[PDB]
Amino acid sequence: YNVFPRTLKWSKMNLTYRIVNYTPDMTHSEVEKAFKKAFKVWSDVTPLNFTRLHDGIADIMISFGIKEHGDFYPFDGPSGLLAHAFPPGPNYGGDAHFDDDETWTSSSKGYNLFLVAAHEFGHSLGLDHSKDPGALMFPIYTYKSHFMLPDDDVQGIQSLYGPGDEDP
Ligand SMILES: COc1cccc(CNC(=O)c2nc3sccc3c(=O)[nH]2)c1
Ligand SMILES: [Ca+2]
Ligand SMILES: [Ca+2]
Ligand code: NA
Ligand SMILES: [Zn+2]
Ligand SMILES: [Zn+2]
Repeated sequence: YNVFPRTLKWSKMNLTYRIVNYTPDMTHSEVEKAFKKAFKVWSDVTPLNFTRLHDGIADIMISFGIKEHGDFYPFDGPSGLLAHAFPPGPNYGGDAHFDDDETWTSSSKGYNLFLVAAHEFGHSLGLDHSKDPGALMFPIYTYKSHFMLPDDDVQGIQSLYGPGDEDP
């Protein structure tokens, strides 16, 4: 027999993602680099592996949309809600949606796509919000060079998946 696991988490270390569509605001290359870097934030401190799929069904389906886009969490035009992601599980579980009424960037202007993606993928992997105002998983977006994952987020993600190689 098997009872349900104690916490919501992926039951496998190999996860896939798919960039289903793209924002007008950035090049395909810029978007791909931002998401790759965002996944690496989490794979660096766990035993998780992320593989990109070009088509078909991936664990983490990524998309840009506006207003009603196929779930119970419609976006709201410019400002307000920015993005959301579902916790680990089947179907919409793990998926990450970005409001394409926001301005997405690879700079300090608008919303930095890498930074928001890194936060969203935290939710995709099973982290809820943190009370630490310096944490990646803090509820409110603020945005320097060279990103470093704060310790609160490292402890959180490692409570779910372990550290993987502690010196890779
Ligand atoms: C959609 O809600 C979101 C989206 C993204 C981030 C957040 C909250 N986290 C931050 O804003 C943040 N974390 C870190 S971790 C190292 C630097 C920084 C930084 O410059 N900002 C909330
Ligand atoms: Ca919005
Ligand atoms: Ca999914
Ligand atoms: Na946009
Ligand atoms: Zn959505
Ligand atoms: Zn959040």
